[PDB]
Amino acid sequence: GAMAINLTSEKTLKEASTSMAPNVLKGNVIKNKAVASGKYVPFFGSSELSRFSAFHPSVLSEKYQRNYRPFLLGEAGTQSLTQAMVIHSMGDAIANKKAVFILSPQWFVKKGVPNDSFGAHYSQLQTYQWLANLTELTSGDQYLAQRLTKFPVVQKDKVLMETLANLQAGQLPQRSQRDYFIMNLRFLNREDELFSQIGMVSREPIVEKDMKQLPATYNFNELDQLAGKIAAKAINNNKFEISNGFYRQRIKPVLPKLAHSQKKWDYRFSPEYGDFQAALEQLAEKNVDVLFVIPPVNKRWSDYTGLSQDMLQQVARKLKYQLQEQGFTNIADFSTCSNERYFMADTIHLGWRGWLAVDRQVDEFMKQPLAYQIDDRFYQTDWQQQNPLVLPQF
Ligand SMILES: [Cl-]
Ligand SMILES: [Cl-]
Ligand SMILES: [Cl-]
Ligand code: NA
Repeated sequence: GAMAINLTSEKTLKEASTSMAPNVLKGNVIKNKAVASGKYVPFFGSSELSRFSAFHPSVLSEKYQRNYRPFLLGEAGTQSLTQAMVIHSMGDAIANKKAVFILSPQWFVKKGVPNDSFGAHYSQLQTYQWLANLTELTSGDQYLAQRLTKFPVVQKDKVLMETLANLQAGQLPQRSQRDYFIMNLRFLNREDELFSQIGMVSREPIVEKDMKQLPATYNFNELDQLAGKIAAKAINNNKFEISNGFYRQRIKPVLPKLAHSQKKWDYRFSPEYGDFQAALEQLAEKNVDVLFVIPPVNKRWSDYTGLSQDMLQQVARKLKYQLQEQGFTNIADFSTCSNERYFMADTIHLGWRGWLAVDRQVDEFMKQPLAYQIDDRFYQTDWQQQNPLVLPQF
């Protein structure tokens, strides 16, 4: 590629920070440089990150010229296992820095992350890099190996499967296995440099458009009221306070079938609790200070689908126990805000007033001036299947 294509330029990092480009998520050059600079705070999440408005953290941070910008990492289908490898691949770039982790209760389904969701975001670069540089084996490495062998995208990689088998047996990758990954990494790193920007569509034009809606100076109460007025315009074609486009495209054509459709849904038991532990161990190993966010589900929608808000509180209690028990004490739990109007953009994605509330917690967290106690037993099936009614309220 032409030398003028500078993947680490200031403009490139700025443009990529709001793109949610999966090729950047699967790569190393761009995302690692952004986080290593200290100016970009990685936002680990999924599809909710794209719900932009005047009150999205990417817009508020640009409008008021803060000393940091979010770097959105995730999309639909990127859960904890994918993110654990994203975090690990940053290496020392994220060490001793700050991050934001947006949990989705919907991640914690009975069977965990679907095969196609993990496969669609599987990074051979990051996975091969992890195995090539492995010099000391940890329980987290063995848990990652065990989980990866369960997905078809990995099972078709025989050398990888053979290497993951040794990890589970307590052995480092064999010399011939490490050499193999190193051979391929020469191609994978070159392809990262050449192709990681294909399909990148920055949301900077949306940022600059929404900035024109915000006052010149920041005031939460003013913004909170303004978010209600703007939201009220964009949810007027239905009674569930759902965005017009989202509603007419996904809800309206099948509205009768969705009634009571979620009465039996349950997020209390899931392999995702183990995959989430994998991300927590990676963050703790690099001394990353993290703010965790738990969103609600719109009360007006859950009343129609039958999704249990009591069950969602059981899920929050389980997650906050796993966090607090191990030293993760920065938690913005908005799961009790289900009845807050204009909080969500649609059914499950944070919206106008939700992002404003998250933005305040993020901003306060970034101004805050680590005693982690990782417990490997959170990887075990008995925790994945643990009923949270016995847990305390941390
Ligand atoms: Cl501010
Ligand atoms: Cl819309
Ligand atoms: Cl309920
Ligand atoms: Na989500």
